Amino acid sequence: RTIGIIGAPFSKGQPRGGVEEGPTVLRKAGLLEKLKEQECDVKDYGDLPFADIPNDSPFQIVKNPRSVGKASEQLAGKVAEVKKNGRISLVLGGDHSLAIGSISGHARVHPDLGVIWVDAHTDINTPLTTTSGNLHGQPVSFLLKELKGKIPDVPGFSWVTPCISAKDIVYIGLRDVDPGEHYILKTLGIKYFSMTEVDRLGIGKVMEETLSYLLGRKKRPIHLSFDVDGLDPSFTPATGTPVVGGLTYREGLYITEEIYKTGLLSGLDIMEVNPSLGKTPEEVTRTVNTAVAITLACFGLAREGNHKPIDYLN
Amino acid sequence: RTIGIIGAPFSKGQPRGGVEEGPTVLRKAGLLEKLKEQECDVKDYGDLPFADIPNDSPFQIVKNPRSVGKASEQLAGKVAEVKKNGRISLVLGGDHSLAIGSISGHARVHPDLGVIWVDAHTDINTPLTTTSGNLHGQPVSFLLKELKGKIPDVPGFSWVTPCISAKDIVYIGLRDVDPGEHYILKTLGIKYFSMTEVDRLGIGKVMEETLSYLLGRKKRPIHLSFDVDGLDPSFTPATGTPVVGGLTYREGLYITEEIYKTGLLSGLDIMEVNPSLGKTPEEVTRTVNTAVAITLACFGLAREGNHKPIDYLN
Amino acid sequence: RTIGIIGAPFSKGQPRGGVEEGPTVLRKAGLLEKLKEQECDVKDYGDLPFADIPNDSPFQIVKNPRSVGKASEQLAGKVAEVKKNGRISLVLGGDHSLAIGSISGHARVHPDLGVIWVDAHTDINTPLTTTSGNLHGQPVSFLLKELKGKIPDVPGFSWVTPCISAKDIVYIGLRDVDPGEHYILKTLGIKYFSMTEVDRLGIGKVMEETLSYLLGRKKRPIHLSFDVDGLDPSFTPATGTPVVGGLTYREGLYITEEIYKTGLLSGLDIMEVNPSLGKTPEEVTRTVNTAVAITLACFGLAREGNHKPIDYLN
Ligand SMILES: [Mn+2]
Ligand SMILES: [Mn+2]
Ligand SMILES: [Mn+2]
Ligand SMILES: [Mn+2]
Ligand SMILES: [Mn+2]
Ligand SMILES: [Mn+2]
Repeated sequence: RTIGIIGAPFSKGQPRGGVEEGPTVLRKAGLLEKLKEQECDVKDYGDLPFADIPNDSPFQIVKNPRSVGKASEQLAGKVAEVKKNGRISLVLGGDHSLAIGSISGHARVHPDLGVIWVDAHTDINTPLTTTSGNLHGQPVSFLLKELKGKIPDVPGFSWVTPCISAKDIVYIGLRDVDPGEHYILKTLGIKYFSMTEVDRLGIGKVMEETLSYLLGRKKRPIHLSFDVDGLDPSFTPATGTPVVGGLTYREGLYITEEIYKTGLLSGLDIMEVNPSLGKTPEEVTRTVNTAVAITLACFGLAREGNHKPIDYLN
Repeated sequence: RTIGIIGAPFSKGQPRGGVEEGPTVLRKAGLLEKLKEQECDVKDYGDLPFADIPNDSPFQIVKNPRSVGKASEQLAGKVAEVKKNGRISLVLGGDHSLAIGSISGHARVHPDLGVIWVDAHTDINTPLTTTSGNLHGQPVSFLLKELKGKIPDVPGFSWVTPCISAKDIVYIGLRDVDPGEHYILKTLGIKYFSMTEVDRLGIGKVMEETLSYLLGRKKRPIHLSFDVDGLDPSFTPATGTPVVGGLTYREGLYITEEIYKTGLLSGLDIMEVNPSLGKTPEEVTRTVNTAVAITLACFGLAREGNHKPIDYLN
Repeated sequence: RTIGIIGAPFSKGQPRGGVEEGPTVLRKAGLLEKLKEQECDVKDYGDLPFADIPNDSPFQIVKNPRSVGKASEQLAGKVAEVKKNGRISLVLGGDHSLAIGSISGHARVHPDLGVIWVDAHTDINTPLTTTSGNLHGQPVSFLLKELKGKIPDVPGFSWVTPCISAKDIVYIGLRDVDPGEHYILKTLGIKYFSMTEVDRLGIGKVMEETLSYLLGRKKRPIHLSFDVDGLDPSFTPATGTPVVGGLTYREGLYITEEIYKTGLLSGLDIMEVNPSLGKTPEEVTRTVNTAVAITLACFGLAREGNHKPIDYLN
């Protein structure tokens, strides 16, 4: 499939530092090389350089808003470009706040997109319901047309225009949702498979109804925003907000294998890999390796195997 | 939901000491506080004080029978009271022998109850089939009307009257069942989902058929007796009789979330947490944390999230 | 069930040494004793002695072919004998190359056999598609009638006659398949449940369709060739070629419990246990213990429990 890689070494959507190193440790792992060893056409659009914004005091409770805002604005511009170049955007994070710009720029070029949000969290707090103020826990609230009217003018986000409606997104992996978030969920009627539903139905049925839900009326570009804390920390420990009882390694590969097979993946986020937070070097490689695997599955790597259209018996 | 907490610091239904500390480490973990942070009405009926019975030689093979007998008698009285106070009894164990008194006192007030027994073991040995003599491996045999006639008069249990028939109980998680126990199982036609059935059907279908089985003729109070060794030891290692290939963290939360949603939970046992047996401090907290999670799920904590009937967009 | 145990302490189908010790560590674990403690009739046909073949240079890329060839020839003779003695052959490996002789000798006596191949790998490289040259990655290619014509005359395998057609085998657990192998898979239309299919359907449905597929036209002897790397390395780490995201402990017991219940198991391979490769003594026992469990399940040990046709209430 044909890919446009974008490094997004940004961390100020949350408090812990090393998330900005994600694009580095992923590239170090040979992500680009392994993509090419596959059926892949790969163009690297570099690491965005996110100039410091030293004057950035909180807005109400909301932390680093100018910094988060500009980084998303920057990224949105860069995503629209690779989408215009006919390529699937691959955003290497970075904290999940970047999704505001990733999904924003994607939809500039493909407004009909649907979003699959794999995450232990809904990340839909508004600047009024957040308790922490960390913007990586708010991106969805900025993107939703229905929450227009409840999102104050925060410095650095004036460029934003809600691009997705409640019925255009599906959540998978939820297990730590705030009350205001849950209210928003039920109130806007958003489609979700929490860990309970995954337990109930099986990841097979979950993907079936996810894809049917989003693609049923008709085929559309898909945006996969993947928070590695959606997966159990026994798989992705080096991450800021881990929550036990997550998606397994297998379920994570199942999700992305099935998304690959639609042929509709148009944009991908690989978010929240924080090498500084593994308590061992092995925790770091375990996380990075898992994140590479998930990424490769998005672009055709299949556990049953892969072969080119040649005769191998020769 | 509205709860009556009962500490049951008792261990002589089995040989290893620290099970008596379960109510302590659970309370230490903030169980009561977290319950209240939920939708919960919580009354603490204290830790029962179980006076020593120093003269208590075996009855045949059966170990500490007067001690086990009186502790269950004591607890039964205390459970009936909280049930009379209109509250769900929460028994913090303690070894599983206590279930004799827990289910006994429950049924004093609600004789129509049905029992869900989550456990790697059937705990249905009789004083004649047990090999070990440990009474925590016999509670079900004392409660079953059908085994009346096969249960010798053991000192300390004269107060007992079988209160549940074979068709009123379901087992979930079985993976170490003795031969005599298996005989009893097939012979009395008891309903069970062993790990094999959980593997086959999925915990979703298991709960569906469990609840249908017990509630189908008509709605009834449910008694959940939860042996933490039902869950894999990678989740609940600090426990006396661990058996590999158990229920997952997720399956354990699935079970209790579904039991919560019936609105019929009337009595709960949280049993066999033994902090002395974790090989590390982290094994101890891992166990305790898991046991708190399972407990909170029984009383409404949902992985998809929870909110109060207020408008959160304000 | 009635069993014929064969030790096969052979390693030259792959490069790492200690696989030859598998029959030793399994016997050490009390495999024979535990079999007998079950409903089992057990005859030990000893450890085959595999005389050195010091002159054995590669054939093309193919490594140790005379050694691998003779060991399989030897074993095939020994398997046919126990099959003639009316016993289920239990081959204790040893590397998976031995399957050439195991399935070869089995089919001498029961040509209608069907094969269940539990493995992370398809082990179907031919001497022309292998990259490594290790014969433990080629046994299936030697056994398949359809690949007759693509398998050069390799020294030490002149005795071989393909005994199974593509439609007579099922794979379960696949997650590291080469391109040429995948080509062969699709091209010969071989039935497989890769980890993706296991994720999709559940191991319940997988076994249902596996057994239906193979037994549907009519009942037949089953050959189970079990590579312990089919199971996740968190279960079977001491093994040469581990691949993450494998079959669970539970799924492994599910498979063999269901195979047992057909009453048709006629031959079994327990392969690739390498005690030298555990990074701890506990990794070694964890592997060996898992391998014993899987083995016992093949012969009737059930997680729901087992009892003899006697009255246990006495
Ligand atoms: Mn998250
Ligand atoms: Mn997130
Ligand atoms: Mn138990
Ligand atoms: Mn128990
Ligand atoms: Mn293998
Ligand atoms: Mn193999």
